[PDB]
This record gives sequence, C-alpha cells and structure tokens, in this order.
Amino acid sequence: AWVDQTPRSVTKETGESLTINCALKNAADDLERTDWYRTTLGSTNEQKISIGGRYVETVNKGSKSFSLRIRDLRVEDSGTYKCGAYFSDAMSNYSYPIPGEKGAGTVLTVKAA
Repeated sequence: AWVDQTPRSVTKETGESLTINCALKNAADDLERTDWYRTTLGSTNEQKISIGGRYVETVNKGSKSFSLRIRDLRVEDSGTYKCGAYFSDAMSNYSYPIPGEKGAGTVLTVKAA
C-alpha cells in the first residue's frame, strides 16, 4: 500500500488554517490507527502531534481517508507534516507493530503579517 498526502507544499499567513488531506491506497485490510508527525524548521526530529485543542483530525475508515486541520497558524508552525496510516486484520496480535505507510509530506511555510 501507500498514502496520498495533499498538499505537497503550501504557504499560509499567521492566524490562518491548514488542512492536510490523506488517503490510504491499495491496502487489503482496514484502517486501524492514524498518526500525524511534524518536524519544525530548525528541528532534527519528527515529533508526534497530539490531537486535541488546535489540532483536529477527521477520519473516514470506510474510505480509508483522513485529514488534519490546524487552527491559528503561526511562526513556529513551519515545517514538514507527515500523516501515518496503520492497517491490519484481527488475527494479527497488536503487541507487534502493524504495517503502515506514511505520506510524502507537506512542507508548510508561515509568514506573519
């Protein structure tokens, strides 16, 4: 399988909103877990976004697509966002990581005004 992330790059202004779409393609089993990662400009490491508050995820397991919205964009918010989509049956014991695929990513630029 693979994931389709959108948009690939985008520029936005302080106090605006971003929506990254993602869709899991050519996957045999159900969508089971979604994750969102972000490496801010200047940062050497992918951190995981904790959904809630200014971050809001919308999932459609049926069509295996999901999206992230980010309220009140800002300076510090610039970097690369990647969605993670994990999938399996029921037979597979979850104490072992399930197959998954990541998006190519969204490089987000924020300027203030």
